[PDB]
Amino acid sequence: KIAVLVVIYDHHQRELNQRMIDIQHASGTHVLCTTHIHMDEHNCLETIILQGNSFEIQRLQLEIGGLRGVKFAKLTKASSF
Amino acid sequence: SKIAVLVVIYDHHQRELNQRMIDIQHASGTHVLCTTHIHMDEHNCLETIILQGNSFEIQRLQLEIGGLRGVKFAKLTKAS
Amino acid sequence: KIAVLVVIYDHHQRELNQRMIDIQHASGTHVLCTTHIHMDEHNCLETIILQGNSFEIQRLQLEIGGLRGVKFAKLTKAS
Amino acid sequence: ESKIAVLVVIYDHHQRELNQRMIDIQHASGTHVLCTTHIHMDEHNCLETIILQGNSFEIQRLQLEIGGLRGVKFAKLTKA
Ligand code: NI
Ligand code: NI
Ligand code: NI
Ligand code: NI
Repeated sequence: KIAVLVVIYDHHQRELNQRMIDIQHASGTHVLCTTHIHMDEHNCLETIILQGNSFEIQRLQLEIGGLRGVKFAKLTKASSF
Repeated sequence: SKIAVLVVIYDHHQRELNQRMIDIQHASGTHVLCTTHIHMDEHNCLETIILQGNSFEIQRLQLEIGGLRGVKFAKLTKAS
Repeated sequence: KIAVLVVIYDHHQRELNQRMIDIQHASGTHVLCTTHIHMDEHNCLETIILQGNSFEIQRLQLEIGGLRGVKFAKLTKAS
Repeated sequence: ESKIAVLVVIYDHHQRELNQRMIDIQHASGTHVLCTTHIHMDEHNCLETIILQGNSFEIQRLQLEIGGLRGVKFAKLTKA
């Protein structure tokens, strides 16, 4: 079910956005959309909203967080009434 | 003055709700940098609210929003 | 097919965001997501991304642009 | 002075170099990108809405540069 992955990454790191986008189109999760803002000169905050099973999400998190330049990849997950 | 995301799911039919949050956030003295809304279905929205301020005002905004009639879910993510 | 509605609205106007949300859930179009930023003290910029047929989109535009406080609602459409 | 605009792009993310090139064009641009939202339409198509801010010439120009790129399928500018 539905979740948000909050990522903070470098900015100065190159081909990182390209590699993140690559991962998401690849992922078995359905990534509804991602928003990015500029945190400061050196840092970027990106909020990914996705749907899927708990393995596919957990995997997509380890994948992104594993990229070099991704400083931080926390995950919020919600299930139901 | 740190940054955090606030993930909320709520029923948009609880009238008063949406505007009340807008009011709580203006009051807050945390600035909402930007926000992304997803209309999940007839009765459920997901907002991700990227915001910035002192860590007490952020702690508080969650405290306030989470308890509102019509808010089903509200988790805060600190950038630290 | 896919499109984006860029809306600039008041901010000081009340129950406007609540009325916008209401419309979209309502719309026959499928609204994928909407992002808002603060433009200044008095103005808000909201970018709605939606999928649907050209009548449903054209309707959703007129509906939103009609609301009081919506200063401006341009539309981008792609085949 | 310094106006605001949204730039809607559709592009193929498999054209490697493309994404990074746009990041570069925008840094150079001397328009500051306030924020941006990306939707993965399918295997080969992304839609970015890029909210940005700067002098109307630099904006004009960013469209002009981005629109022409190998891999960009669509690029329309909306002035505020
Ligand atoms: Ni506000
Ligand atoms: Ni909604
Ligand atoms: Ni940048
Ligand atoms: Ni994409």
